[PDB]
Amino acid sequence: SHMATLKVIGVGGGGNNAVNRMIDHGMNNVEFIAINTDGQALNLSKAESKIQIGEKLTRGLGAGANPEIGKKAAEESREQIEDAIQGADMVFVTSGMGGGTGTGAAPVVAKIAKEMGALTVGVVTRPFSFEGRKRQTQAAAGVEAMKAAVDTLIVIPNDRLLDIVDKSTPMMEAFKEADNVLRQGVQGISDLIAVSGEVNLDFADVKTIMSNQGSALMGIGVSSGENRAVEAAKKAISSPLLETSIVGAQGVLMNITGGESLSLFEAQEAADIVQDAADEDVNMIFGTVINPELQDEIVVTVIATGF
Ligand SMILES: Nc1nc2c(ncn2[C@@H]2O[C@H](COP(=O)(O)OP(=O)(O)O)[C@@H](O)[C@H]2O)c(=O)[nH]1
Ligand SMILES: [K+]
Repeated sequence: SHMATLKVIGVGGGGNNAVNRMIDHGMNNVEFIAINTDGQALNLSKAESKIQIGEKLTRGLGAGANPEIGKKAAEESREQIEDAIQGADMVFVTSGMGGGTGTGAAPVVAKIAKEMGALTVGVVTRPFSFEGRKRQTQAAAGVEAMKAAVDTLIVIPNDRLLDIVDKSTPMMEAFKEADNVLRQGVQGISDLIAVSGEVNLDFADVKTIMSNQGSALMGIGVSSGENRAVEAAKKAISSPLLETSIVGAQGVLMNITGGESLSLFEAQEAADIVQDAADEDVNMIFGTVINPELQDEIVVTVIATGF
């Protein structure tokens, strides 16, 4: 009966990069919106919906690292941003904090989306330490503004990308690894909404776990063979890229997809991995999907909140 309208919105350079790479990767049933002050970057966006903000302010340039320009640009294009969001049931706002457009404009976009009734998730990066202390301080203020404007917020410190590269990894490949946090969180929700589960979870459970919560973790894990349930759950909660780990979570939506071999015992093992790692008494919302096209693969999806 109900089919949730999901929109992913990139705000600023880094956010629009993410959107372009997610669109290249292929993702259906999601509307993408690109928002920027910088008209040069926007002309190259792959998104179906493009909103140039603050053209009277910047004359079509970026914000020159000034968050106040990004914020005033978003406020002045409020109506345009509302028109783009209208109809959304859920909005993901992604941006790199520390510059001028994303720092300043991404919390305004998030606010508008929450004010229109949408479940609003932010997925933002913090700058590398090598970008300097001022960039980090501006980013921190952006992160705080984002937290005040979203239902849930996922922060990716870009320094963590230095933990997963070797000395030759291309920068673009490291950036794709961070893109995965948003992409797989969105796909997980889209999949949860679209399939009926044998123990069914739907968009109302997502709203319950995510609405007005603060920090979150969104993770997916796939494994096969022996101990697949424990291994997939461990993968779902363990990302080296997250500021907010699973430790401390007090609400968890956990969906397990498997073939007809999916055992009750391994569903409990998987739930216990999450609960034990949270180190809290977790209020779990537990789902199960039987996909017979799967043989030996099991997929664990986790959304964690209540920190
Ligand atoms: N992970 C990642 N970080 C980015 C990317 N682009 C920019 N950043 C980071 O985002 C911050 C803000 O840059 P940018 O989004 O281009 O600035 P803005 O357009 O003024 O908001 C930078 O300081 C970098 O830390 C990207 O594609 N991926
Ligand atoms: K469902």
